[PDB]
Amino acid sequence: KKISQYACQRRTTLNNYNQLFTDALDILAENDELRENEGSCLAFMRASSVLKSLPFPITSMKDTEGIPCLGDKVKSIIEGIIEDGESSEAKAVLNDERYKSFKLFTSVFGVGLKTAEKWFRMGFRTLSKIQSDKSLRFTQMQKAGFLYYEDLVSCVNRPEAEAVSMLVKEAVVTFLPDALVTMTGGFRRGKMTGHDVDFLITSPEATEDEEQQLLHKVTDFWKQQGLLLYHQYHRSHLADSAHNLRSTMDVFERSFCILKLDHGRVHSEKEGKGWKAIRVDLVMCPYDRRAFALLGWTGSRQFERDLRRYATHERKMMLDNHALYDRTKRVFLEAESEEEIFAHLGLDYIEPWERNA
Ligand SMILES: Nc1ccn([C@H]2CC[C@@H](COP(=O)(O)OP(=O)(O)OP(=O)(O)O)O2)c(=O)n1
Ligand SMILES: [Mg+2]
Ligand code: NA
Repeated sequence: KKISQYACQRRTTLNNYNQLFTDALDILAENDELRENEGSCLAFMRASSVLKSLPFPITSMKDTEGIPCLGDKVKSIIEGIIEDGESSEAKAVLNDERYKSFKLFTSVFGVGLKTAEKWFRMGFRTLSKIQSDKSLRFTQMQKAGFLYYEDLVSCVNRPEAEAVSMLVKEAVVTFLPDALVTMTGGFRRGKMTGHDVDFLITSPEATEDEEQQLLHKVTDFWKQQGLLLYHQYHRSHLADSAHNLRSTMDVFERSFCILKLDHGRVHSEKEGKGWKAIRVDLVMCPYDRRAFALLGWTGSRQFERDLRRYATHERKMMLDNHALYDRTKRVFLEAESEEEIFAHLGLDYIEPWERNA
């Protein structure tokens, strides 16, 4: 059984035997991202992903034999960890002022690479200096980011994700009683924590106007209930989906929210102000596209990249979050399940908890 270069042909659980190596590769990948060296970034992400799939810890360079996605640079990183138990390259990145600033500034919701670079070239290094600066101007998203900073850096746990799921279902069924609400993202893959809580909403009987209006009704409901702290709508691009017939362009309508989650709704083993701000991502898809949407929104991000790369390079197929197109047969392939999509691709089925690539 030769290890495939594709994450969609590997089983990746959360039982990682190479966390010393992958933690260092992840820092090195993030450094190339924040510095826009996309090629080097992709090589580090692919190397980290394949080590996450190994059923044993690397203890010598002989263990790397036959493993794909491990270049010369990655190999010297791995060598460095075998000898010392630490990466000199990743340590230098953690000590780098541009990396430290970019990591700290982008940890504010609403702050991307352009705003982070701008603050860094103005000589800013702390969030205290940014927030007290008289001349800086913040976007509405950045203001929410600063207001709810501590709650948002603190990640979401599974008990909080289930409390959000309850509010999502409760909101949705008010307008569409037959709607199916599925928790997607990291939590569907078995993650204990997440940066947000992802959801896919679909209805067997909703009309084009009903499905196109549901997300707007759900946020108005939360605004009326005093639970909406921030929101941003994302219009559907299903009529422009052919952009994916050549990362992916998002095709479904989405509502991104920041929700006020009272402690009393959370059923955990566990104060101050009895509520926490949570990032909630709500995706609405037409019923016949639900299998493609579920596969696309479950992730991981690397698993998605490899599913698409595999479809193109190995099967002359074009996969995106709403469909699968066969370039040879000149037809879209239908699927009512993720299992049917994997079968169409000629891939052994991978469970959501095995998609942690
Ligand atoms: N605009 C987007 C955002 C996300 N996704 C996919 C990629 C994986 C999945 C969930 O995205 P994230 O919430 O960012 O990731 P996650 O795997 O849930 O990890 P995290 O804990 O950071 O939320 O949806 C997508 O197709 N289009
Ligand atoms: Mg997520
Ligand atoms: Na950010």
